[PDB]
Amino acid sequence: KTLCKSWSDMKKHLNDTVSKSFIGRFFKLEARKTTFTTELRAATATFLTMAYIITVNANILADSGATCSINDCSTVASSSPPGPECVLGSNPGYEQCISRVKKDLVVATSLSAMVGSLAMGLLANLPFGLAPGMGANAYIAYNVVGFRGSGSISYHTAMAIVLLEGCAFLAVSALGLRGKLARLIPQTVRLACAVGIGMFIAFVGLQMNQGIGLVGPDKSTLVTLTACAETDPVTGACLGGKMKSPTFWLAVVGFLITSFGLMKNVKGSMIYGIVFVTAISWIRGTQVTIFPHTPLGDSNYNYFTKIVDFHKIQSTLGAISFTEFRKSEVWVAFATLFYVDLLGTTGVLYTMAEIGGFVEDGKFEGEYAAYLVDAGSSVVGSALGVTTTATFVESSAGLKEGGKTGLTAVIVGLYFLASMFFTPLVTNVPRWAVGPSLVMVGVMMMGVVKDIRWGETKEAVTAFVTILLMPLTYSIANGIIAGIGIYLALSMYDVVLGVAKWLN
Amino acid sequence: KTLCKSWSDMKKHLNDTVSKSFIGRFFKLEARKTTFTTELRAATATFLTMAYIITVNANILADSGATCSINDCSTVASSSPPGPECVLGSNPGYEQCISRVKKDLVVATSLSAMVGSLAMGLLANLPFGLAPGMGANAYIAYNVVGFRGSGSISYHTAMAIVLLEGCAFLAVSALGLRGKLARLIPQTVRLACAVGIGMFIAFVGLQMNQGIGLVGPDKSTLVTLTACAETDPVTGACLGGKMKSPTFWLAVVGFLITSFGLMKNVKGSMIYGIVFVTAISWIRGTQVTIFPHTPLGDSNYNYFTKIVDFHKIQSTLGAISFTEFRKSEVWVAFATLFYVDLLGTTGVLYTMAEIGGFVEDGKFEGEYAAYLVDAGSSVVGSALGVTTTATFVESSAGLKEGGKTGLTAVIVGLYFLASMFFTPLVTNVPRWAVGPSLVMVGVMMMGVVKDIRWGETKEAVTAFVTILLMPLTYSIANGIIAGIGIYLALSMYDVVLGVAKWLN
Ligand SMILES: Nc1ncnc2[nH]cnc12
Ligand SMILES: Nc1ncnc2[nH]cnc12
Repeated sequence: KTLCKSWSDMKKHLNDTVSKSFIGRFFKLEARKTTFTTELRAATATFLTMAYIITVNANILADSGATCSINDCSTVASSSPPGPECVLGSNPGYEQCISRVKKDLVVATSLSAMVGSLAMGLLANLPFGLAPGMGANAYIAYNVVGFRGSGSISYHTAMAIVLLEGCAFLAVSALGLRGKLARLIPQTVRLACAVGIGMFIAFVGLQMNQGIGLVGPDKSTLVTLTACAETDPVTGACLGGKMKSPTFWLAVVGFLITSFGLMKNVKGSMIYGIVFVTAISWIRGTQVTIFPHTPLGDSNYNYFTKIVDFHKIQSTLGAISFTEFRKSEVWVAFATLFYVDLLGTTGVLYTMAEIGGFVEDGKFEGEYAAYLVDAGSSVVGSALGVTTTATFVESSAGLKEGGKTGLTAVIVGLYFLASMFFTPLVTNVPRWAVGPSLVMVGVMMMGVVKDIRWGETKEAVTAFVTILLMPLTYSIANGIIAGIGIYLALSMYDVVLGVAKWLN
Repeated sequence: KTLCKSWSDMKKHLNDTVSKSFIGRFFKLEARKTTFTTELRAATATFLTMAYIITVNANILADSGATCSINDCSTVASSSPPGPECVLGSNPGYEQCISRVKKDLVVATSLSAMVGSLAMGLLANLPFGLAPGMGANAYIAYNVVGFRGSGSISYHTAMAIVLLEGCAFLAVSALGLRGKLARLIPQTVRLACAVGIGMFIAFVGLQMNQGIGLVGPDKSTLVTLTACAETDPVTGACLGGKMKSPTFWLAVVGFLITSFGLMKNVKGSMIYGIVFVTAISWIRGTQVTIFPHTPLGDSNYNYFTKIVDFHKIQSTLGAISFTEFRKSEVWVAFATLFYVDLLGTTGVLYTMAEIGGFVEDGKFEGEYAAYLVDAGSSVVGSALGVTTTATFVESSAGLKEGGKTGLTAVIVGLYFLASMFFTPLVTNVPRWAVGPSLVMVGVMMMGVVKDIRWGETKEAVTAFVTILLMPLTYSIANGIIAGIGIYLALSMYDVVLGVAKWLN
């Protein structure tokens, strides 16, 4: 009929008047042959594969106990609450503190993914998006700061490391010291570190108080399968009954329809696995509720019955303190976070330049203004309370549908503006819904393990120690250090002595 | 000179009179073109790459607490010793029991690797050797029976599972039900199960009471890096001082010269890593001694000062009890050990037949008499107290030097006879010397991970859950079950319903 004919000739005309206006001259839409309409399809598919890190990042930096401390705890029958009693849960005053910080990290992630993505398109003309990157969320929140105020480094110092690393990554890039520096790292340590982070981030998404709750303590094997139904109220311990938890099996169904959606190539599928096992866990009354009948849960439901809200940052705003940079374990956390960002935004940003055909004999057309926008956005992301940004590989779903200019990245920046207003629906995602989303990240990073040269022995001993010691010793710093230490001693003690025997 | 000329013409004549005697007619040395001398070189290189499993198997089945029970414990100030006080160490009576069982497992491994290897050559004419296979040592000793009498299944029942699995693997092979049965298992579950066993067997060789002592307990992260110097006398706990254990750093030096020996292609190198960090840990006086000044250690040194001994099996001889086969977790341990032997001796025994050129369009010349010798040897190995046998992949070092007949496997059977008489030197290998040998096994099994199809999603979700849940939940049965359960639900719920929609 002429109904679709009246629909098709308008899209032949709306794509002309955009290119005949001024906005086609800035983004250069005449060359880089494309139209206005197929840029909008390139940014819709980029956002849906990227919309999961708006909730994963909030539910993983609220476990850090961001600004809640011992002073704003509750009052009990004693004269004063002691040290470790408040920060392990079951409190009227501390749990209402941490419900006002997760509302300040959903807004602070959209405002960090706006500025990173909206400044990528306007300054570099490149079709990809930015957000706080996955992989360095778990290093700061679980290994530097730790689960609810553990560890040694406070959260105010951890947001000062991100500034001083962010300013160290502009002025190692503006001088030209990148190809001199990144090629110094060998291929096997660079490639096996991305596998061990994927196994650390999935062992996070299995524990009792972190994600679903499979693994647990044991007094002779040091880890065992619990999955227990009736557990301890105060702490997490198995009282009895294995594999019959209604919060465990509802999370497995979310893990299947995420994986049954990735095959058959549904673009956004990790967002539909989160929405399905959340929309069951909102009905009051069941055993899988996030809304119980406690006074600690009536305040979340009375905020849920309104579906939109304009919420402002008020707790985890600019909070920096350089008054702790004169001890030892601050700089070790500095040299680790400088290491994992140098290898994250180097192998990704050039690989996403050869898809779509930007590249010539080196030096694609947005080289110099993409290393700095990816670096300055960690500085503006550190004042707002979140971690470093990274150019996402999910942005490839927009490279395979015809996005080639910077109008892709501006529209991606405008869905994050249209998703900070839905704050009452995003703070209320349960921690067993975000569990399988931390496991499918580990599936997609282990897919690079078929490029490690397992033929030679020195390349396989170095790659095995780095992969193994990251999820076991519960440390990312103990896999980077114990990989370089094996790679030198197997190599320096015969080759370097042999070169120094012949160079003189 | 004529000195080597007088050496070379004798080896031209000694190789003739062996082939002109009757012993060249049985093994058929005229065809399969080879001589007597280069068979002896093929069996020397086969033994040295196989001599590590004479000490690893004894130091991993003595941690099981094989026949030592609560009745032959010591006597203390109380009227009777309680249950868990004896079996956790620090006892005059229980520790002298377990020093008489490790002397009955060094002899029982050589007598099991004799009969398996000496009957492979005489009946099948194939050049490889047998011993109790690595991979099923840790399943029985740490996961069925457990560390020193833990768990549910006693050791007398675990040696009855090996009989009833051994007799079930003759009469699934003699009827012809192997190609019908082994091809039913898909490729990804078959291939990823061999990677997760390699990561379970290396997490064993890092713990505080098992191997070296890196990982340890923690009350908030459930695993942490201890490596602590001054520990608890009774139990294992970190009192203070990280990374300064003299038993930790002496084990790292053994891990380097094992790995520095595998590259540059030294044939036996895992045996020289064990001998070097043992021969330092025999000098009385140091901090790394295996011979302290206790009465529990004077009895090991007074047995060490003699260097040869003829020792007889007296504790872990024929000990079978079928009086526990009417409960649940016995058969689950049966179907796991039947699973891992079906996939171990199928992908190995055909791969070691295409090297050396035995094969034609299927059906190499020792098909039917090698599935049964590998199966009947687990029956004769179960009466003597050790686990199932397997055709070793280290036997390939003899396939690449010209071994093609059964005289290779007979001479390998005669080095194990000449290494049961050195029992006082083999019981005295410390548990931190056997530690890195359990880690280089995990390096050599992870080298098959570059053949898993990480392209498709169903092949990568199934392979990731199987690899991850074996070292974490400390279970081999929880990786086989949780791999089939993901592989059906991703596949049966759409394909099988679609086939049943079209078949009718
Ligand atoms: N840190 C990161 N770098 C690149 N792509 C990512 N996708 C998710 N996290 C990422
Ligand atoms: N179980 C096993 N099967 C084959 N080769 C092996 N090498 C060591 N253990 C083995």
